[PDB]
Amino acid sequence: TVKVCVCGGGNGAHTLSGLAASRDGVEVRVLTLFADEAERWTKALGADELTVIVNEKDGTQTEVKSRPKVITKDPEIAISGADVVILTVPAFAHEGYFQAMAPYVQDSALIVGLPSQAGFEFQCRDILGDKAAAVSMMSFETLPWACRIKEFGRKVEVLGTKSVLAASLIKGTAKTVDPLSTLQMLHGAEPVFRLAKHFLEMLIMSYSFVHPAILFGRWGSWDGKPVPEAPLFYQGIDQATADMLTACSNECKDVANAIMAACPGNDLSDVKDIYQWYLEYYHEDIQDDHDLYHAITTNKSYKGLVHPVKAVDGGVAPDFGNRYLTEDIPMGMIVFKGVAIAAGVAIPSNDKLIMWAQEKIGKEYLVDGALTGKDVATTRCPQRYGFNTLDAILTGKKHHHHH
Ligand SMILES: NC(=O)c1ccc[n+]([C@@H]2O[C@H](COP(=O)([O-])OP(=O)(O)OC[C@H]3O[C@@H](n4cnc5c(N)ncnc54)[C@H](O)[C@@H]3O)[C@@H](O)[C@H]2O)c1
Repeated sequence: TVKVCVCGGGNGAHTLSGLAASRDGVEVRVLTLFADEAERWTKALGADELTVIVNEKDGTQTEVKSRPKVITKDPEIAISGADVVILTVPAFAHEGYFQAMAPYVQDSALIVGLPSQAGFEFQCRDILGDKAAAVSMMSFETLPWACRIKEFGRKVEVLGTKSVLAASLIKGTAKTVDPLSTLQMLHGAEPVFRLAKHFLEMLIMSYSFVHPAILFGRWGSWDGKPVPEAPLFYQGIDQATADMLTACSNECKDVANAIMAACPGNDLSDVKDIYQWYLEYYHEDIQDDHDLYHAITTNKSYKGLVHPVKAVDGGVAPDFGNRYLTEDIPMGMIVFKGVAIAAGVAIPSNDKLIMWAQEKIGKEYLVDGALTGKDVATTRCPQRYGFNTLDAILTGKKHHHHH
């Protein structure tokens, strides 16, 4: 019997729990720490089965029904004896789960982020301590499905599923269950999983600069006058915004080349141009592909998507404060900046977007080119935990002097 613990209670947690518990020879436990969310789930389900509805390529639908072993808020019941532990939640909630699992997790456990976002490995090392050198750490690029809850604790719907997906791995001293084949078994036929070359490859290929750049391109020098309706979002960019994206992508390459030269034996060669990425994955949907401006604006998958807005005098105005900036900056752009400082590489285009975005949400992280901001302790940069060198970033070990 393979024992699995799922952490969370949203769209992603509903889908994963239902599919995994339907497999022969698997036992599933659910843990959530958001007030009394676990008691609410148990009461709504009762004696019935959980249902997952899957939309197929034909136009037909398939139903899956199962029942988990236990749903609780107690970490002693959920974590003890588990072979795999998987986190599927927004990034600001990760700190709480690492603290709760610490006294109960076994040496041979496999810890997975689905999705991890940026700074996942640094945080795990700080909280678990010496134990972090025994276990293994696995990080995925994004969520496997597009999904939404229909009825709390009872029903969830899958709108689509990716064809392929990739993940990185750091191995410890203890022997675990095989990472690639075990994860494939839980999900089914699709998506087909593969392994990436390095964990720092996965970190920077996040392209954290994308959404902040699109918002800056349209509202950067706004005078304060309203518009008739909500304008297009990806398909509404200008040539100047396209040149901004190219410059930020070039800076990602400069950082990767500097690490390989200073620390031989670390393979970061699969880090690529953003223009190369678009043509490899979106080829069937693009009408005209001769440059980056035409590749984005003529993409069929971006049809009809608009900016977030709100009602004002004589029209509409941009609505800030959702999650485009509150997650992508402290859990993304700021982490990349910390790595660049340690390598000694300047990044002027990335710096400009950071200073503008932090002011719009009322926070402070970067001051005069240094990480000394008022809210610096709420980020995931390596310097926050005391990892100040490239050797410390790679291994997790700190240097000591001798008299
Ligand atoms: N759902 C999708 O179609 C989709 C697609 C691609 C990527 N993603 C990404 O995957 C991640 C997870 O997606 P999701 O839709 O499952 O998230 P979600 O919004 O549905 O998750 C909500 C859950 O998070 C926890 N939570 C929320 N606020 C909390 C707080 N104040 N304190 C403590 N816990 C709190 C609760 O347990 C809650 O049930 C997100 O980062 C999202 O951007 C989602």
